[PDB]
Amino acid sequence: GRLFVAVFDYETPGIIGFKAGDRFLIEEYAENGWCEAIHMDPVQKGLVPGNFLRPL
Repeated sequence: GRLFVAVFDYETPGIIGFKAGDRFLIEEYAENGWCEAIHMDPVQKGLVPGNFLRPL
């Protein structure tokens, strides 16, 4: 699916933590709640809040 980047920190949240500028591959994006994402920047897959992210 598509490439996203975090525009807000969600360190201290499976659900996964991240920092603004982290990148995600997301197959089913959802602007509300949480979606499945591969996180980069090893490589971890989990749930991330969609509204913390923007398309790249």
